[PDB]
Amino acid sequence: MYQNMLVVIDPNQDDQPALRRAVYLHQRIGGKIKAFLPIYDFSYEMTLLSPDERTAMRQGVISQRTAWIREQAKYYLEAGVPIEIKVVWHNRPFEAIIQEVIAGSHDLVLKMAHQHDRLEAVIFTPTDWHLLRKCPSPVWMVKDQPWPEGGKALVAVNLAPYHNALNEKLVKETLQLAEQVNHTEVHLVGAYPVTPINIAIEPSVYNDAIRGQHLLAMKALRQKFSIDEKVTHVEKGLPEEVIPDLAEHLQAGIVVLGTVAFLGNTAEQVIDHLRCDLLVIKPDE
Amino acid sequence: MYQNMLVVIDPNQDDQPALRRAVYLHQRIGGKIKAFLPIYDFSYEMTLLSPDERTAMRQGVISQRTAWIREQAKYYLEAGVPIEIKVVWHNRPFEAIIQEVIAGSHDLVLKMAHQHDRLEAVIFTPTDWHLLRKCPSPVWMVKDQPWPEGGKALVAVNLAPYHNALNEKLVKETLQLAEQVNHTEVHLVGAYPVTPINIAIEPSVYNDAIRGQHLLAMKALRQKFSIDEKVTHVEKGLPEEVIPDLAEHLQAGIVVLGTVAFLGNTAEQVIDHLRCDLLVIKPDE
Ligand SMILES: OC[C@H]1O[C@H](O)[C@H](O)[C@@H](O)[C@@H]1O
Ligand SMILES: OC[C@H]1O[C@H](O)[C@H](O)[C@@H](O)[C@@H]1O
Ligand SMILES: OC[C@H]1O[C@H](O)[C@H](O)[C@@H](O)[C@@H]1O
Ligand SMILES: [Zn+2]
Ligand SMILES: [Zn+2]
Repeated sequence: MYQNMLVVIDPNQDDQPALRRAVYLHQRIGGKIKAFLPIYDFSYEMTLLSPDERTAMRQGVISQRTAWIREQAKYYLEAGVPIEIKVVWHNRPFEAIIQEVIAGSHDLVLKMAHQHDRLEAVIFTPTDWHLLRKCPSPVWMVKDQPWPEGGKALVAVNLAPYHNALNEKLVKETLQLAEQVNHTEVHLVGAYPVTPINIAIEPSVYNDAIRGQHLLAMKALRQKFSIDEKVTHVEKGLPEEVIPDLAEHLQAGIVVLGTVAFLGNTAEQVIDHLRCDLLVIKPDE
Repeated sequence: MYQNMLVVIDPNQDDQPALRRAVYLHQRIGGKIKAFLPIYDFSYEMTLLSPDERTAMRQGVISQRTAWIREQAKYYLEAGVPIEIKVVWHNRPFEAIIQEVIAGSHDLVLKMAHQHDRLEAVIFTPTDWHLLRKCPSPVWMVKDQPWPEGGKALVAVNLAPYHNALNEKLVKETLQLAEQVNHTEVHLVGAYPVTPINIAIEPSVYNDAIRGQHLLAMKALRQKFSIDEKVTHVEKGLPEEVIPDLAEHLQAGIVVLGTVAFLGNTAEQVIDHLRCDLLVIKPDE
């Protein structure tokens, strides 16, 4: 399922929700965990310091963070969770992270994103954005607030040629995971656009007809996988509207998106409006 | 100076601060203005509509927006400001925009960014980010709040090999513009990092010494251009700290940044914290 998870350690605080998520997963689906932290002190480049001194600072930071990470993780290690700690020196974390993924062939990246308030959107940093856009493996952004009780997984699917295969991957992988992880109920959503009242003046047959195709496309899919109709949703509106309203209404613990350095308009507009975890999945091909 | 400006029309509202900025500029530095608006209605792809109907909708939206833009801009046209209106059909605005730039060899892109409240950061959309990262020409993000009275231009410069040339371009271009535009006073800032109290335990000689180099580097530069020392700043801290504190303290109307799809850490971290216009300049080479 995901046997090789990379958790990106957040240097700015002791608690590591991304690691906590990784352990939660491990104990249910197996798989190894690399707890990975790239750091730097720019003062590492400022003929102002000795060569020896540059080294002692660089080596001293590696050792200290490693022990700190091990302190955070002690219970998980003593519990016998297979966690490898890698702190590395690198000035560009997202590049560091993506090179680690490729080197260690990681099949999942987990990284914390902060939500300051329950009313608001999860804050995605620039690093987060570079990951989401560019990281080859799937990327799971782990909101630092509690998982809603009985929270659902919501998968956005595209309903309007080979987009068929991408949709299939997305639903396949989400289902195999939700089923080995506490049987989280999985829902599907497709939003269809209704023509702005503005564009109109250039026919509400449009409405029923488009609603028609999408329902057909949803069913075909639902059924390639024996999904219940009741967990499948076909909605009028902008994706960035529909998906987070439906997330709130469903108490979705996570939203799962598949991609088109650019995720496609749906994903770009949506991601900035999420109030729960995000999982981004790119076509492996 | 900038003889070929592209203003990205914001479809979501009537008032166009980016165009208003473009006119403001024109009447002081000359140059032509293309008022550019890419649009689409996804319903344009949904065998659900006639070929004729797809066209009538597509052609009808082009014509209507064109007249709307002309309505917004009437006073500027009647005033005799040289404004070409281009509305085009394209599903990816940032791609549309960047292709227009290359096609029309635009030397400046202006586009509005919204600040919801004076206390907060200007909201950069995903499109804004793609532009800032990828658009070949300079990109001027025009905050939709008033320009501070006597507002200054603040230029971030790098102070720690060929970074010399990039710095030079940045200061040259900002100065030639501020001087033909109302003589906006230009300031320079370089921030130097102080080693976290945390990294320490692995010498406040560091402090004075690093402060030293940067002052030397600042002066060399200031003086390649006969800049007053009093408008030049060398500060301890994170760039994302120093630059917006100094912006607030200075009443800087705009912050000018030069780049390293990635602007370099300084620019990435800073941009998300700005409370004023932004101008991004990439090495032409
Ligand atoms: O949204 C404001 C954010 O800005 C700062 O980085 C704060 O330290 C963080 O707690 C907060 O959520
Ligand atoms: O979508 C592009 C994103 O790039 C940046 O990293 C910003 O953190 C965010 O405001 C923006 O939305
Ligand atoms: O920050 C919240 C923003 O969200 C919405 O897009 C609002 O319409 C805009 O007025 C506001 O500034
Ligand atoms: Zn917070
Ligand atoms: Zn607002």
